[PDB]
Amino acid sequence: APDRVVETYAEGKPYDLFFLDVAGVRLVGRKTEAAYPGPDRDGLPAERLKCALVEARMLLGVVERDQVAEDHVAVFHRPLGEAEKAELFAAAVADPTTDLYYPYAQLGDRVREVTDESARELDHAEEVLRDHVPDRLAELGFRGGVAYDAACSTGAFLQAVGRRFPGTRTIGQDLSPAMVARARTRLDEAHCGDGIRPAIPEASADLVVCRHLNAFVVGTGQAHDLLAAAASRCREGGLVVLLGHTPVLVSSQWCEMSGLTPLQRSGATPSGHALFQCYVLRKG
Amino acid sequence: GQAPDRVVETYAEGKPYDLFFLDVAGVRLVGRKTEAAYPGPDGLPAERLKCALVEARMLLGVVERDQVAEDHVAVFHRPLGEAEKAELFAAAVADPTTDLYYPYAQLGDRVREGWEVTDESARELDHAEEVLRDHVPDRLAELGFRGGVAYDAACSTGAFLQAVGRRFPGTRTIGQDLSPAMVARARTRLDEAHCGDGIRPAIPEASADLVVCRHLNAFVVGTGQAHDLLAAAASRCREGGLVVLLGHTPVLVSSQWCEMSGLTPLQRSGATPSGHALFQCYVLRKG
Ligand SMILES: Nc1ncnc2c1ncn2[C@@H]1O[C@H](CS)[C@@H](O)[C@H]1O
Ligand SMILES: Nc1ncnc2c1ncn2[C@@H]1O[C@H](CS)[C@@H](O)[C@H]1O
Repeated sequence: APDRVVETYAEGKPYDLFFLDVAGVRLVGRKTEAAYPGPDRDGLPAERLKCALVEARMLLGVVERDQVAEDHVAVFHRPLGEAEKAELFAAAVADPTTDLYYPYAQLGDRVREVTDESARELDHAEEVLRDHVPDRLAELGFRGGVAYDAACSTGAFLQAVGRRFPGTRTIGQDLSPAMVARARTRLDEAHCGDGIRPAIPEASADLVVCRHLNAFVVGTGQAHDLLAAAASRCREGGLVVLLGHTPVLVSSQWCEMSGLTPLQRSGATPSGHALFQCYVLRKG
Repeated sequence: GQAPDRVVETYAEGKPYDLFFLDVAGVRLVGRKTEAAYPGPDGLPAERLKCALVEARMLLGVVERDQVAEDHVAVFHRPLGEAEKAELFAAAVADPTTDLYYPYAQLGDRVREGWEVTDESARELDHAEEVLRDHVPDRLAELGFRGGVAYDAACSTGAFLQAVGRRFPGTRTIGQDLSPAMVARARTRLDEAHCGDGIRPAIPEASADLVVCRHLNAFVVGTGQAHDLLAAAASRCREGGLVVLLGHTPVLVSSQWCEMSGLTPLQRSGATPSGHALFQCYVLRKG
């Protein structure tokens, strides 16, 4: 018999309901505090953090049907055992094409600050991801060139990419001038301005990074406009990378309709204990 | 293996309630309801009518993912060929357990926007339910229904419950409807007809052999109201009895919620004898 998971709009968090499309089977989970950056060691337990990471223990069951109503979102599912959760979660870790998405990230009222500690906070929450992406870009054929970060933040991420591919020109852009001030110490080039006004000519970058198309940063319409803005900077055959601390607001299906063929959709921690969103797309 | 497509319905002017899902062969298909060939298929062309009927031509593709946004709902899907739709639609016709539902029926503005019922208006409703009247009584016989007390919580003109009372003679037909103009017409068709909100059922608790609900649907009630009314109507059904959910407009209660409430679905959709059309027809056994 099926079960129902609910997130109300007034005080619930619809953006915490994630879907995992594994092996033609859709699973539903509720994101909680994840073990960050790695799993609990033998004698030292890992710290918890609300971040991009999902783990098997946050899975709920096998999605049968949803019902989006006036004041809440409901997902009907058949519950999964703890061992069944881990095995299906492992199959998603073994397949980076697995989509991890949050279909209700723009529902509810909850979705409706640059300091020295605030820059350190987001840099820490993106660590498990700075460790993953540059190596994974090498395995996907990235050879270097011009790397464009449309919302570079401190610039630590794009700098990590430029370290992995020596000779890559790192060009950052951020809306916050406090962000740009820091990013100029880590990047060859950092511009102050909204991503909707890109600072580089079109089709001039071999890698475009988008970390701002996400819940609590932009709305749905804006995220799709900024996606078309950042991707217009990518040359043909180049790579577009979408990820984020908070749920990405664009689907990989929309990217495919935009001519951005997904090469991978999610990534896992080296231990395999967690999954996160990591869309790597090839512009056609 | 097909690059996706997108079907959109806006809340302000679109019709999200017209997007239907077909859960056939362990996969979800998406379609948009248009005017169906009613009551039967076409060498004379049948009349077209917005009703409970969906046809294979109304399918769009295989659901990949949806995105319920602030001002619209989108469904990403791989489009199906016309021959492919009929093949999958025929497999749904051949399995009345196929769930046909409208998961966005309670979203949008159109579903948010008198004393007299004329003779022609009563004719209008009975005609829209004719395919449904021809099907359920014969289908309820094949599912073990032997008779007793048949309670219709929103009997409307009463013609539907009268059809049931004819397939199973000796059954006491109890009607109820919010509208007093409905009750007056249903009194001429049923053993008794009561005026009142189905949230206050006019029939003893846990005493009916069959409960019919045509009011748990879009444009009739809200979502929370539909669930409260379902609880009230099913509460009149005796253990082991049958509860039937159906509607001219999309049914607002999920089959999964019926199973959570002790109502085991024996079938979820029905098909015209021609097999050309499908419609929602939940038959639930109470435990
Ligand atoms: N529309 C936009 N264009 C460029 N950068 C943006 C942005 N919206 C947010 N950001 C930038 O993205 C970073 C992570 S939230 C943050 O440093 C913010 O300044
Ligand atoms: N809350 C309610 N209780 C009983 N009947 C209701 C109702 N809401 C609508 N109805 C009745 O159901 C029928 C739907 S086509 C219609 O004849 C209306 O009078």
